[PDB]
Amino acid sequence: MKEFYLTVEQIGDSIFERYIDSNGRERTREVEYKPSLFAHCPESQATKYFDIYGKPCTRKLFANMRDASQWIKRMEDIGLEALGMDDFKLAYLSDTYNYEIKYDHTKIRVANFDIEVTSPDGFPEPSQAKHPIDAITHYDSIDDRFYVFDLLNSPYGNVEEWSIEIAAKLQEQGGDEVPSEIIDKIIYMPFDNEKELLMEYLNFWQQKTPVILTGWNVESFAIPYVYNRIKNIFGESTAKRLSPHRKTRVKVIENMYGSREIITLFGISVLDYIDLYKKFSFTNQPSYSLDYISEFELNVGKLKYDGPISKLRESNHQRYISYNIIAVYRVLQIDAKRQFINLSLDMGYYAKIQIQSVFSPIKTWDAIIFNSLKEQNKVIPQGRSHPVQPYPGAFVKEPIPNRYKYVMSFDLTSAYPSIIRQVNISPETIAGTFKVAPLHDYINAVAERPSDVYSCSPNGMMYYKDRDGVVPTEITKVFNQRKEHKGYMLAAQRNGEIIKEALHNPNLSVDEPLDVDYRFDFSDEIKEKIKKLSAKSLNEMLFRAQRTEVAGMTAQINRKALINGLAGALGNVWFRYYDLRNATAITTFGQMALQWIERKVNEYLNEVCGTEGEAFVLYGDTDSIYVSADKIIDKVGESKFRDTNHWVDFLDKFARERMEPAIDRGFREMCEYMNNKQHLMFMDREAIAGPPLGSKGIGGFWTGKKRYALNVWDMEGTRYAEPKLKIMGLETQKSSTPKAVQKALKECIRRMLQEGEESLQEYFKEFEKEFRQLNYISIASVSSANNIAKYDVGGFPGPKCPFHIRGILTYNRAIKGNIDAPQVVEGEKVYVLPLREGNPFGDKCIAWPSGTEITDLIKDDVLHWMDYTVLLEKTFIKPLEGFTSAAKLDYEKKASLFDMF
DNA sequence: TCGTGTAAGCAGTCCGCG
DNA sequence: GCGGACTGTTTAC
Ligand SMILES: [Ca+2]
Ligand SMILES: [Ca+2]
Ligand SMILES: [Ca+2]
Ligand SMILES: [Ca+2]
Ligand SMILES: [Ca+2]
Repeated sequence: MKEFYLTVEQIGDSIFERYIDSNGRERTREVEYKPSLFAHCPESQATKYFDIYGKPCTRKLFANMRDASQWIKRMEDIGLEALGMDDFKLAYLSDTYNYEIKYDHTKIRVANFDIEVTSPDGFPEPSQAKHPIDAITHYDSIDDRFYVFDLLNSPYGNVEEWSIEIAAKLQEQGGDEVPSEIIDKIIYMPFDNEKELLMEYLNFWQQKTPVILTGWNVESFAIPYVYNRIKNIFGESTAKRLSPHRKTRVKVIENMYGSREIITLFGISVLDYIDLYKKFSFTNQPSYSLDYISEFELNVGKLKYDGPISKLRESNHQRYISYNIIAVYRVLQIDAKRQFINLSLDMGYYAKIQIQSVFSPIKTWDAIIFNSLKEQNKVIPQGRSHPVQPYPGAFVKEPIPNRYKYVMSFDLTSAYPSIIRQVNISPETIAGTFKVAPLHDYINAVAERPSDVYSCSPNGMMYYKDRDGVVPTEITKVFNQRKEHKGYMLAAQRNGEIIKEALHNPNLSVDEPLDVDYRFDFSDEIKEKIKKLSAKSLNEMLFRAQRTEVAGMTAQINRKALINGLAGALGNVWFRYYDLRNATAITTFGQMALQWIERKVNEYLNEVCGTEGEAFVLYGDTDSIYVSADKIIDKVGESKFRDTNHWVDFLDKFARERMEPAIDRGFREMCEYMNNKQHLMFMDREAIAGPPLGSKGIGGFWTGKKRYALNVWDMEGTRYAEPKLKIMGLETQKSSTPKAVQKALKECIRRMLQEGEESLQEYFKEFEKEFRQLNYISIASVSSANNIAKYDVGGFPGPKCPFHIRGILTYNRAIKGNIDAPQVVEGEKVYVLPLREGNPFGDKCIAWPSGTEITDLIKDDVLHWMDYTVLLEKTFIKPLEGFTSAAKLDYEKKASLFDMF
């Protein structure tokens, strides 16, 4: 095999590198890497090294890495640019793995771990680590074993060994229901005392040193607790054995208000799954507890126990230990599904960065562009300081709030990355400027043509056309990767809908699921077999199709996120290629593109409908248009359609064979007008939306910008078995809206769009009648809670105190002098409920940590003083009034003359 | 919430508006 | 009672 790195570190003048050698063995080595940096030099001087603008450079080879750094300082002191990769370990990887890395994940040690720590006096601070570590479960990816380190004796209780036989049994037999598929992979080690546990743990760690280290809040809790606990018992030298190079650094994480500390372990790549999840999942959740995310991702029941976690070990050590092991498995099950670890290795190895740098698109792209330029003996510029400056972004059209019956939407494929490619936007492709006219002149094609030589953006920038810049070139490579995976994602989704259809007529038989690749559209032979399967088989196949789809989604969307990130990075001062001329060239060209194409689509449709000045494009945002298709449908007449799917076929055909050609001609002209390098504005039909044929549903509605709902039948060529609501901005989509409210609002919207006003009124009336019975958590609002100290004035609210913060302050007074009451955590989410007049808590709201039950001390009182009227009015009726007025519709029946009978 | 960007919605506070 | 100015927050792209 080809060799590939695992981890890399600079330590003084040495690179420390852990790698897989040519026989597949893990190795470590210390290299006294002599880095090279660069300086401009005269034209008379012969060299093969040039900067990105074509000016000659001399390479300067240093005796060692500190010399290179001292040189950089001195070049600033002199006031001259010091060129080249100043992150020396990235240059080391480029020199050492000067080819496309083919990695083999089965050789990479991925460690999932979780610890337990019993604490009577509140939350155990990782920086103090004053309490014993009484459980560690550490799963190893190479051994495929869960190693359990169980403390039997501590100051807080002596306990018996955990029993794997009881762990395996059903909850209903008084067992812990530890999944049978992992029971045999458990290797359990009890310990007389903590020192022995820890020492054995460190010995194990040295034998099985993690390359990738993950878990749930391992970076903010587990890793620092273990490091500081060991440090306090045995001293620093011993705690540092968690690093395979014996180097660790207390690293302080800063934000706008406050800071915390983490322990950087040199030669380990820490990928905390909570952060993997926040970056790669594209969800915004009301809670990030493991039980909550587990429930959401896997539909696994919350892990149940009695009494506080501070008493669980002494009351039920059996369950204590089992739940520690299930906690580790849950993360592994989430990864099996989401595949973020797999995604992280792909991007990190593609870029030639430390794997943990996948969290920084700046670092990721700095490494990709560096490696790309180095292949041509080109030398990257020095990073400079820049002051943060605001700059303009996308155009969003003001919609006329209304119902809209038949809608077809279109939007640009990978808009900003395509803009970059089409225009050739790159630091080294800037050719100059031209005198700009107001944007509306370009939009309406009355402005003078910017250039007959260079490719232009309407912000005034001109770019070369003789060659692709490094940014277009590298963004294209990742875009193509993205497109591939999205194809798989969409095929699995289409395959998904075939199985749902078949499930309308499951066969009474015993059989098995077909072994197939869900990333490719099912052949006819597969379609035939499917129609003969049992519901059990079809269902297992569906689950599998959706897993394939999720796998595809992770691969495609985060590649999109990365390429969109590069466009964004051009506007971040820390980016080596920061330049508001290029960031703004992107955004401004997008504004033109959308408004230009709005004009063309309107012109085109007015022509086919024999009209003038009529607006068919009702809305658009950044790179999308929404076309009212009422008149197209009416031109054939609603009577002429067999069923819903028949008019959906007709619009699909119309979009494909009429609209997209018109759109493409419109953009081809724009390309030529802007003299761009290449036509890459591809506006594919997104959604086909409308009411069920012959129903009283309104099909869709807008309330305003970034707020609308569509009843969709076809999405990017996926024909649904059942219609599906696309909803954006509305309260059903926000993590702040109570869970039960999201659900009820969504059903109101479904009835509105599919069934009509009357259906809506029937549901409204019932929801108002019964909502008081809803579980308090299900009807609580949710908010992030920042700056709790700034508004805290003697435990009471200061001036301008946000509502949710008021709730927290109410909570804190209600639980004061209580060591085991859950504390609200600064910067994390809280549930919020309004309180009726004259309640015990002496205020109008109360808030507690989200994803949890409110402590039993005050629960009964909160339930009793809960203000259901205020709650209903703010979270449900207000939004619904918004939806309904916009749609010109009544949620309560108005009086008529028939009332007289 | 350490980690690419801007546009824009909404809830709430404070307070004007004769 | 509703809006503008402002803070805090949370999406849509
Ligand atoms: Ca735990
Ligand atoms: Ca798009
Ligand atoms: Ca069948
Ligand atoms: Ca879009
Ligand atoms: Ca598309």
